[PDB]
Order: sequence, then C-alpha cells, then structure tokens
Amino acid sequence: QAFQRQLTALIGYDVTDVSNVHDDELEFTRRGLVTPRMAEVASRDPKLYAMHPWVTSKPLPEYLWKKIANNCIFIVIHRSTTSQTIKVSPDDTPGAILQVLRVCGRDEYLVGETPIKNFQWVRHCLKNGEEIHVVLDTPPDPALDEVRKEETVSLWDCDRKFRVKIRGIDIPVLLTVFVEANIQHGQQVLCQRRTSPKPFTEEVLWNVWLEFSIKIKDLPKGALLNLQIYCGKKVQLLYYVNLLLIDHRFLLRRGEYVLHMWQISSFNADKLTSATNPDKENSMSISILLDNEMPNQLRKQLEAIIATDPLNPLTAEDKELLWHFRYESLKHPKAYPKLFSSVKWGQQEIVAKTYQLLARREVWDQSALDVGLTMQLLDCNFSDENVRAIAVQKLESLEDDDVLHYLLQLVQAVKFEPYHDSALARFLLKRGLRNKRIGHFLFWFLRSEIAQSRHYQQRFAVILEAYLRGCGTAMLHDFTQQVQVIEMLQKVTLDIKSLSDVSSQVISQLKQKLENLQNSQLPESFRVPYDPGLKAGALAIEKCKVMASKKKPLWLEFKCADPTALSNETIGIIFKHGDDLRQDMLILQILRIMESIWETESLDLCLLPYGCISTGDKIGMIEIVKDATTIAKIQQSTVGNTGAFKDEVLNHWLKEKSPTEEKFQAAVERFVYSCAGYCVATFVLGIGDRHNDNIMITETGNLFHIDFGHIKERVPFVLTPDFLFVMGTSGKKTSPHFQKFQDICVKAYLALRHHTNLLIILFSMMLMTGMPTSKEDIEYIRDALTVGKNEEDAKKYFLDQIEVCRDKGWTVQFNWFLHL
Ligand SMILES: Cc1ncccc1-c1nc2c(Cl)cccc2cc1[C@H](C)Nc1ncnc2[nH]cnc12
Repeated sequence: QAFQRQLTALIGYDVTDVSNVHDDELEFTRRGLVTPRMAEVASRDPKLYAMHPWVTSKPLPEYLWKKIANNCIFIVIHRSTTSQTIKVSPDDTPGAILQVLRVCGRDEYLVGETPIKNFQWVRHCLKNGEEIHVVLDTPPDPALDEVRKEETVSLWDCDRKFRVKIRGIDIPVLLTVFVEANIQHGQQVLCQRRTSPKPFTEEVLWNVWLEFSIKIKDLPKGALLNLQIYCGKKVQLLYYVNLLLIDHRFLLRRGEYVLHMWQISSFNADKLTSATNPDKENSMSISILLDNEMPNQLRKQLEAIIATDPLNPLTAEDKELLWHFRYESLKHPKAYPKLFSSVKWGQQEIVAKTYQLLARREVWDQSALDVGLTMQLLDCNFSDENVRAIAVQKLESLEDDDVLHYLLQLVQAVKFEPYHDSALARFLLKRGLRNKRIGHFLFWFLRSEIAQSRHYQQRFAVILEAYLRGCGTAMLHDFTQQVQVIEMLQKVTLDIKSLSDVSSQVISQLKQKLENLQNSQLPESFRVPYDPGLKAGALAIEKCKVMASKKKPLWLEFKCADPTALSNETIGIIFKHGDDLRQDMLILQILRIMESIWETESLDLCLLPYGCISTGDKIGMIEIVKDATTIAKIQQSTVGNTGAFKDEVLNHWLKEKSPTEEKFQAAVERFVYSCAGYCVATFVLGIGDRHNDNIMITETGNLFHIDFGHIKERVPFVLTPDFLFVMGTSGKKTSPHFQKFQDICVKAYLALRHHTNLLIILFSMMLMTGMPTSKEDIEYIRDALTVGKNEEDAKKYFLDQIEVCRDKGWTVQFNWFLHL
C-alpha cells in the first residue's frame, strides 16, 4: 500500500478514491489497463529501453546535407581525459561501425541499428554548427528499469422509447429555470427534450418523465445523456453534466443518479466530460431516474465534397450522397471523416451497416498514414469506438519520433473519448512504456491536466497510474525527484509573488529562500522536465532573479549535474504564476509541427519553440533561452525609457553583439529566416499582432516570440521598421535580403498550406481543449490558410499581408505603448 501512496503523490491525484463516482468505470479501467501494460513491459528490449535511443527514419534534409564535408562526420570520443576524434560516414552505425557512446553532458545515447545521420542528437549538432561529443560509457543496467511484480435482456430487442425522470435540481445557494436533456453522439444532438420552466429556488422539483423519440434499441454506444440547466427572467446555459447511456460493459444505464453539475464560465472539450463535479458542497445537483456504379456528375459532386477542408460544413444533401455512395466513398481515405459524419448514429440498422462498412477497410488499412486525416477521427465529432479505433490503428505505425511530435495533442484528444478505457488511451500507454522519452513527456502532459482539470483529472490519473506501474523503478524515483523540485520551486515562486520594480526586501528574501532550499531540501540532481536529457544540479543563487513585472516570475539558473558536460552554460528555468501555460504548450507544439512540415520541403525557418510545461493552475516552467533579449529593450537601450522607436537600433544592436563579419551576416541571415518563420506561423495561428516586449532576439540573430498564453487598427504579424532595417529597407524600397524574406515566407506559407487539413485539425483541437470557443474562432485558420485558393493567389494574399505591416509601420507598436 506504501507504493500506492507514492503513486498518488507522483500522480497528484488519488486513483483509489471513489468519493466522486456513480459507477465503477474508473476502477474497471485500472484493471483493464493491466494487460496492455504487461504486454508492453514484457515485450520491450530492456537494454534499448534503458538507453532509449532518440532516433528518426526521415531523410536528412538538403539544408543539413550541404553542411557535411566529403561524406564525413567528426565524432569526438572521450574516456576519462581522452579526446580522440574519428572520421565517420553518415551511414555508420554506432553500436557496430564506430569502433556504448553516451552524449557529453546528457542522458542520451548513440546506440542501436541505425546510422548516426538518423540520431536526433547528431542532427541537432549539424543544424546549430556544433560538434558531436560522446563519451565511451558503461551501458546503464536494465535491472534499474525493473517493474514491481503485480497482482439479462438484449438491447436490440427493446422497442420502447427512451425516457428519463427529472426528479429535480438542488443548489445550496443562488428568475425562472428549466432542464434540457439531450441524447448526444459526438457534438450531434440526436434527440432533445425540455422540462417546463419553474421558478429558480434552492430546490426545484419536477418529478417528470421526459419521453424521447429515440428507441432504446437505437441508442448507440457512447451516447451521452447530456443534462443542461437554463434560466430566463432569451435563455442562458448555467450548468451541465453528462451521463453515458450505455456503460463500459455494454449495459444500459439504469437507476437513480444524483449528478453534481459543472458551472459555465461553444466547442469546449470540458462540456463533453462524463466526470461529475466533485465539489458536492457548492455545486448544482440534478436527480434523475433511469428505468427502461455512379453517374459522372454525382462522382464529381462526391469528389468536390471529399476535397473540402475538415471545417467545411456538410449539408444534408452532402451527407445523403456520401451515405448512399458509401462504398465509393470508402475507396478514398480522405472521405472517412465526412462519410462517418454522414452516419445517422441514432438508428441501429444504419450503425450496423456502418460496421459492415468498417469490415471492408482494405484501402484504409493499406493507405499511407495521414496524421491530419487520422486526428480528425479522434476529435469531438466522432464518439463511435470502432471509427475512433481505425484512427488509432493508423497511429500504430508512427515511429517514436512522430509520436513525440503529436503526443501533446494525442493526450488532449483523450478528452474526446466517450470511455476512460479507449484504444487511444492504451496506445498512449503502450508507446510511453516502450520509450522513456515518450513516457517522460506523457507523465508531464497527463500530470498537467490532472493538476488543473476537474473535468478530466480522474481519467488522466487512471492512465497515468497505469503508465507509472510499468515505467520501471528508475523512472519512478526519477519522476519523484522532479515533482519534489517543482513543488519546492513553485512554493518559492508563489511566496515571492505575495511580497509585491523588484524592491530591496524581495531580492533579499528570494535569494535567502533559494539558499535555504539549497542547503537542505533540494536533491543532488534532477531531470529538466522540458528536456529530459539534461540533468540540473545546484542553483546559481547568484544568477537567479525576479522580473520587474506584475506576475513576478522567477529566473532560475542551475548547474549541470553531469561532470562530462562540455560547456559551463547553466540550465535556465523560468517559473511563472499568472499565465495559463497550457495554451503556450499547445502553441509551442504546433510550432514544432510546423518546423517538421517545413523540413519535409527541405526548409528551415529557425524557430525557437522553447520548452514549456504547465505544472498546475496558472503555473509552470519555461525554458530560458540564453543570450536573448526583447526587441522592446533594444529600443529602450538606445531611444529612451518610454518613447516610440527608431529603425536602425535593432541592426545596430545586432552589429554590437556580432564579433566578426562572418558571424554578423550569419546573424542577419539567421534573422531573415527566423523573422519569416514567426511571421508565417503567427499569421496562420492568428497570434501575430504582438507588442514587441513579447518578441525576442538572440545575440546570434534568432528572432522568437514568447508569452503566447495571452491572446482598433491591427496588423497580421510583426515586421517592423527595425526588422526591415536589418533587411535594409527605408520605408518603401526592396533589398536583396527583403526579397529573400519575401521569398522564404511565400515558400513557408505554401509549405504549411500543403498540410492544410492537419493544421486546421490541430488548430481546432487546440482551441477546444486549451482555450476556454466558437465556430468563427476556429474558422480563422481557414482564411489564414486561404483554403480553396491556388498557389499564385495565396502567394499574393500573403505578400499583401507583408505590405499591410508596411502601411502601418509603427502605429500598432506605438498604440500598444499607450495602452500599456
Ligand atoms: C531575459 C530578458 N531580457 C530582456 C527583458 C526581459 C527578460 C526576461 N526576464 C525575466 C526575468 Cl528577470 C525573470 C523571469 C522571466 C523573465 C523573462 C524574460 C523574457 C521576457 N523572456 C524570456 N527570456 C529568456 N528565455 C525565455 N524563454 C521564454 N521566455 C523567455
């Protein structure tokens, strides 16, 4: 039982607790997840698990090939104080041809049957212009990863109409009010019934049967009884709660329920949860009782429909066509979301035909994996397990590198699962247990939601517990260490915040508190949650500070615990309270996806998606990007504390940080690319109009936006005169670098548009699961990606945007200044 107490603290929630359930679905899931855990445990190669090689099968891009010399990769190998360099061909395997080679300063290994060109660490060095420093080391013992040993009427024979008794609602404290009861499947309301309005007192009783038109034999599995409370005095939603009509054992839900409801403040994933509100003492409750072959024009119309984006709404006509031409639609994997949205789920014979249809998915099974298409099947529009499972079926072929690219949003998509035990939850379980890097991030992503989502903490806790019981003792200790450190640091972060430029007493107290944590509480070393390779050590109390800001975040710097670390660079972590860093995580992850897209078209845009992990309610950690300052500061340094800005200061800031001409122009080139990435990426994501104290530049030219979890003459993005002066453009001219900037944006924008469907789905999912949203909010990226339009035309559009900034110059940057 002591092991369970550890799990609870690691998880941040008590999975054995049953104080907020009305059935045993959670416990059933615990027991259900035992098998796929042990299958993965018993199957993983202990030695490859222990070393967790971070590897990709993608080609090395054109931008990384043209950085090689005569098919030669230099790899410095170390012993104790040995440093002997080797000539290696890209195709050389480490655990054979290089003769375990751990990376210097990192928990990262160049091992296994893949060439060195295909290790992400090696590609990381090639990109930045660094060298491959490895250390001959003993392999880490797989015994350390050891895992603690463990231990009657049919539904389709029931033509009776479904009914639910609304006994009444009850609220301790506090105009009229009524109950709406929807049978839902996906976001689709199948059947809706309301009560009569009554006066809104602390108790309202109806004692009324709501008889629905849908038959019990017609309720599809995963149908939700969605109970909602509205008020008049033109109504308004005030509370909601859901109840699965068919439970986890395929039994029709039967009997008395007192469901504690959620309060409002709309596609928001929280609306879909089957979790009841656990705050029984303040929350509105509701009491219920359940006691129960084609023509040519048609082909072209069908093809036009199949070709539209995931946010083009299907008409009744559209759906009827897809459904009638079911089998022709089944030949086109891109049709699948629309076809399955053309299914009348409230009709048992249609669902049966849909299931027949699903048994003929040769073309789907044979199709190359499209993540975009696959993600759409995992969104809120699909509640059927068999549809959703063909989505997860395709995810199974993702190599680990790609799982990590999509992990955050795969974890978020668990929120769209009807049941706690799902093919998706088990896929994430499986892939996390097969790979320590996936498992590490799975821990934190799951934990991020467990700590601040009442709506989904129970589900995620069960999944996280199931992961933890298979990750192996080493990772348990390891995770335990990390949680203890962030709890210590979050405490210091919050305490300093209460004590409010940063005054004398603040700078005094912080450093004492850091010195007090250092001397007793803090461990020898711990893993950096956002960069599991890096192990942090002792604080550099010297270098730690608090921002002259209203949120008063902590800038912390640590020593690297790893003696074999080559640099002297500290590990920098910002701890901040006040911002919802879930939104940042999501945006930063989409920026990583955008980078991998660009990579497929051999385009680098040098984005800087810095590490960020939400650890709790409005709280978390941000990776310190070293040698960087804000653009706003670069203007204040030369111009003044509070004044509007001059065009030359950024370029002449860049100049004064660049030592040689070789490294300066590099900075300017790096900046042209960087500026282009963020102009395209922020435009697409609709977060481009930012005050320049939320844009940053490195000493080596790399522009990057920060502080995403925030967001009248406007601007599509930020391409200010100071950015344009670095390119060399005095108001209305055209430099060589600017035409190249214009060049790069266009190719980047068109590159994103080639994955339009993927981006639309990730943007939709982002809004639904991390931004508490409307259809019109979601439909921004359609316009941003100029859906339906041609290359030439989308290119004009984007150039027109580049010029909108030019027309405005400084007006919005300055209009912020006044506001702020
Ligand atoms: C580094 C910096 N330069 C100029 C202006 C502000 C900052 C800065 N200072 C901070 C302090 Cl003193 C404490 C806590 C957080 C701070 C954040 C910043 C800047 C605004 N942001 C970042 N600075 C460095 N790395 C980052 N990664 C993500 N965001 C950043």
